[PDB]
Amino acid sequence: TQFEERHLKFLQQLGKGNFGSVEMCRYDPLQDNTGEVVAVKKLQTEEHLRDFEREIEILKSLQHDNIVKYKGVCYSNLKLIMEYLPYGSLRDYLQKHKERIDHIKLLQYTSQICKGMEYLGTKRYIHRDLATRNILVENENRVKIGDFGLTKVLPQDKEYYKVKEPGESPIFWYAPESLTESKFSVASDVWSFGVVLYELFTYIEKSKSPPAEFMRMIGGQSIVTHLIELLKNNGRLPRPDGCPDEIYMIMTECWNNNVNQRPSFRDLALRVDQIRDNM
Amino acid sequence: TQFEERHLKFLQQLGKGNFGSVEMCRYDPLQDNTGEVVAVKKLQHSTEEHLRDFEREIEILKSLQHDNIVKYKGVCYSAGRRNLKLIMEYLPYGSLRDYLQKHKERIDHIKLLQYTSQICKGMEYLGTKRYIHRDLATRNILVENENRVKIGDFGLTKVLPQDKEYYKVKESPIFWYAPESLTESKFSVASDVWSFGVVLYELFTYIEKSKSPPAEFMRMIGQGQSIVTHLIELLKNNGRLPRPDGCPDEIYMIMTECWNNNVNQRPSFRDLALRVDQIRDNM
Ligand SMILES: Cc1cc(Nc2ncc(C)c(N3CC(O)(C4CC4)C3)n2)sn1
Ligand SMILES: Cc1cc(Nc2ncc(C)c(N3CC(O)(C4CC4)C3)n2)sn1
Repeated sequence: TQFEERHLKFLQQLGKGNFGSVEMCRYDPLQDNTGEVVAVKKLQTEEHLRDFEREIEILKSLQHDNIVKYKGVCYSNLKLIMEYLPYGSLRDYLQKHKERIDHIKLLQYTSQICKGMEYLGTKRYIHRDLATRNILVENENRVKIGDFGLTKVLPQDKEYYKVKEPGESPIFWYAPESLTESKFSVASDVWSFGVVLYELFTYIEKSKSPPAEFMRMIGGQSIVTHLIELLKNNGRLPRPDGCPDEIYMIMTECWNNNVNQRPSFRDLALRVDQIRDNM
Repeated sequence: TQFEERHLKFLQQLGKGNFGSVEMCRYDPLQDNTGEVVAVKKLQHSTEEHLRDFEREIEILKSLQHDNIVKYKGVCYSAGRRNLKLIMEYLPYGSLRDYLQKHKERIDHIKLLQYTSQICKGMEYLGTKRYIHRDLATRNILVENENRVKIGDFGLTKVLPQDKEYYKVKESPIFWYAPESLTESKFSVASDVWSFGVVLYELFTYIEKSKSPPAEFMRMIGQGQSIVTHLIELLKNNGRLPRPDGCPDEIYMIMTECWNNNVNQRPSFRDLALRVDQIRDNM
């Protein structure tokens, strides 16, 4: 399905980053306000352009209930057209609607994230950026992974990917081996999933955020250096208040220093599903 | 048991109020560091009027015999029967407020509901004596062990008149008070139930200071009038504390029913016990 620029009508900025923006647009070839609302990602380097071309093809290759839908591309620079999900990021949804979201609902979302991550796994894709800000809410009962800007394809013969990036990284979501050796794997995605579970069960309360807690535990060396040393000494995020024992246990296993001792996404889905039924 | 002052050995201050102090002492008649540790309540700078209230507080506690009520052990007079002290069992884990702040990472919703159940049973028992607590707050509940809490102070507790279901009191914990307590100083079993709703709120927020009843009410209040005036008006307009993060639906519903403006629409402590117990089993 082709998208002409001339019919792409700017409605609102959804987000602006470094090197990228996302906009709500109406695709309106009949110019009567009837056309479909879509999300449009675009660049705001040759290196960022390369990453974006690869990001488009990664998303185009994904078809899953819990992955934001690829719709197409729009050229003049390149724009990536996606389905618009009206409730926005899980991060913002949960801050807004937390008084109406119980533990059962959190475990529903958790399950769906695990299924999307399991599917990424089958393509040998490493997300690298698993955070509630990168998950989207389609409705009360469905979330989707909604950004693939850092996603890498494993080499054919290796279980990890080493990255040379000099930009800001979401370090308070990163596995120790990601921080020390820039090694990214399914196991570093599982570490990051543990931090997502933490975000959900703290209800995105600012005073309990991963950066708040890590900086409190840290107190002339970079924050990265202090964080590696703290994780090496088995410093961890604390149990969220009222977090069920089996959910805290899942988080602590995700945060094993040893990549090879972290759970599989298939196992996580099963264990989350069982906690949810048990409740 | 009579307790002689000469054998009561001060170990540590447990707490200090406007008119009172509580101390950990060893009762050591054998003066070999072997005697039993007890909690001792005394008046700070006694009036005759505070002394009268304290004598009534003593008789209230002496009349209570219940697994979830701190044990009365006896009284201690200074020389010449000048100064009354109330001797209680010492509960080593202290206030629920402090225990939960300390040990929250090891206390799940099941445990909170066990404590909640036990508070309801103590309150049901108070009810049968026609006693109104007036001060139901996690700072006034004590932790004997991981599986047992007790109501642990009766310093504001009143006996109902013979012919009425409320007592009218001629600083107060206003952020735990029922609207009719704030406007008319009317205290009843229903105003105790309102306060219990706030205890449930305290427990399910895990005593987090940014979510405390005073923090939330003051945020809702934002003013050329007393805080009490702003609070009455807020509660009249159905302002309420918000649902604690991850509070089960049926526990938030219990909280909201305890905070009905109409005294006659608030649940009974017998019903609250049943409902809390059932949520706990269902979990
Ligand atoms: C209120 C609201 C609605 C939004 N919808 C929407 N729909 C699709 C996408 C791809 C999208 N994005 C990508 C985004 O940068 C972050 C998830 C990664 C926001 N947002 S956003 N806010
Ligand atoms: C660490 C610790 C242990 C405590 N134990 C204890 N044992 C009995 C009583 C009566 C008591 N009190 C009365 C108190 O003023 C408030 C609850 C009403 C503390 N404390 S206290 N702290």
